[PDB]
Amino acid sequence: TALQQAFDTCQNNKAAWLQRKNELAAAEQEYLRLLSGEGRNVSRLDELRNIIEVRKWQVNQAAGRYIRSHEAVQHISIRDRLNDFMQQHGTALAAALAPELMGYSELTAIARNCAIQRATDALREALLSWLAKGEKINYSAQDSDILTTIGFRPDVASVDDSREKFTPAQNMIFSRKSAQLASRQSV
Amino acid sequence: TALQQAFDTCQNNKAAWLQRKNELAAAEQEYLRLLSGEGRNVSRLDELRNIIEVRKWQVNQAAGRYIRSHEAVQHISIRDRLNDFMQQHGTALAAALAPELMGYSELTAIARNCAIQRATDALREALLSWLAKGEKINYSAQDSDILTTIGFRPDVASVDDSREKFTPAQNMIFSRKSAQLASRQSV
Repeated sequence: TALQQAFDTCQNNKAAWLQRKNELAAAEQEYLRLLSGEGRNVSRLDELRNIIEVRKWQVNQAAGRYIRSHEAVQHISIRDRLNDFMQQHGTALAAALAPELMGYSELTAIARNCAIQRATDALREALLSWLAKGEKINYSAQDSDILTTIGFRPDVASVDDSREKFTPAQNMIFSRKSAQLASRQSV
Repeated sequence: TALQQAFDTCQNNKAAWLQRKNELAAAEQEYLRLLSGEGRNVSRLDELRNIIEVRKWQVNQAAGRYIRSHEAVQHISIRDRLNDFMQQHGTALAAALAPELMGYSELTAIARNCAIQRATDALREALLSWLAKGEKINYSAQDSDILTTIGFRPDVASVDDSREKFTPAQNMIFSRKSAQLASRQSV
């Protein structure tokens, strides 16, 4: 059920990110409408600037969380598909890559990890040969639906909103401002 | 036919290493027998010591060449078995690994490498799992006899005799010594 929980967590993260962008855009458009108005309302303009910038920070945080969740679910799907395919064809890969992986026993696990490296370079060569052959690759039909829903990569809007970085001090003052925003809107 | 060529190269290299080591053993035995005798043979002792040194250098070079040939033939066997198994199960590999390798041909070199590293380390955890549960490993059916002949690892007499790390100047002066010794034994 790990795949299902990863998938629906990614789904609700996507929904939350869309909602964050929705009221960010709404706040921006009504703020520029207020700017176009004849009313001075200097305090109104300042606190709208505060609202829109904290909403931008919240949108960035939501986009980062969604990107992390998408990466996590993609990694989990890769792990499960590689694992059950590996169980399906363990003997084939074993026979193919044995001359360095034979006789694992224990060997202090220090000669064996460098042997694993000396086998994974060969696996990298295998993938290079496959990819130079250049056939068409499709998703695994066992769990292709969830991967198609989440897509190959996060949307361009997410990465565009996650370009800039924030210092820890900025992060915690932003969290405090978000908490005060929630407190004031609750009342 | 490259695998057979590598196998016969390894065979003749190890035969040359064996003949070098037995010649060195005979030379050292003759030197110690002469030393045990009462004959002065000061110049004879010096030239026998020179023969011992050049035979030791030749044994080291032969052991290094045999180790290199064994590594080369093992790598060739890895490549051949890998190619056969991968032509067998390319579709299965693609289905298992797809969620992280789509559209590589249009990706730039940076994206190329970043995708290759993720493929390699995903295969890394896959191999760690296989090696963790760890069943009994055997040779590939097609090339079992060659692996039996060459062995999983080179003999300890090869590895312990290649730990001198002679400098290049030592290498070429010893080559000159071997050349002049061959010239004078021919006469």
